[PDB]
Amino acid sequence: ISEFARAQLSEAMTLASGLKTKVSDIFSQDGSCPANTAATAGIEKDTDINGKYVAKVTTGGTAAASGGCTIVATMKASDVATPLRGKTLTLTLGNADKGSYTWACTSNADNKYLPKTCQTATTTTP
Amino acid sequence: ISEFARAQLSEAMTLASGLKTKVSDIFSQDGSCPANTAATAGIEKDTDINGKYVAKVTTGGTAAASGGCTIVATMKASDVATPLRGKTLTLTLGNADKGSYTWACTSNADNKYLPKTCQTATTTT
Repeated sequence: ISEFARAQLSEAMTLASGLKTKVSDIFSQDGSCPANTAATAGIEKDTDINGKYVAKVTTGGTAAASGGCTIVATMKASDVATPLRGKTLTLTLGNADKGSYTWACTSNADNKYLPKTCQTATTTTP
Repeated sequence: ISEFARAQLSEAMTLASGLKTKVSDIFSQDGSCPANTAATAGIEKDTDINGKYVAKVTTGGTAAASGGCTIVATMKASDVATPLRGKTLTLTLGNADKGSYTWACTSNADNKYLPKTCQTATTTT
């Protein structure tokens, strides 16, 4: 299991996490979710938010009383571990109508490469 | 003002008014004013009482002989006329010691966006 692959996803988490306050501020001020396909007040264009392994970081999502805004990092399509190429890592705002805002992490990459708090759970059924 | 601004404030009035019976029933049965920061018996959570233009409707206030319970509608922070964004419209219970419940309307919006019954009065001194 590649620890190099794990670190690449860690970069995506860090870059996505860097937008949490800016996105939460807009949600709390305006009750809306900012979208940065182009630069928008206070947030750079998604493709201008990048790293060594991350192509873009896109804010979006659908607003609900509980939150709903998303920050999605998309991995580069080369010079990245093959199972991560083009994959995404998503932070989603929640809890906004109950208590302190939360940011849940999910991803379409395999759990083996993800931080524990970003992994899905698989169970048997009856 | 515009028909749209009127419709927006009117939604607040309508949503707040939909809680009058429930609030007044609790004041009369329990003796205290219900608070719906969380859902409470008879009343939804404030943020679950919403509309096209209205973000939440909160019951509260301090009991007095004549009532005193409040129903406060908060306007959304977007998709509403700019001067109404985030403003509140308050209905306050009165006359409870005398007869039929009355509900006086106040607001923290500019008077020009409010119907006469909800407006403040300014005079020289």
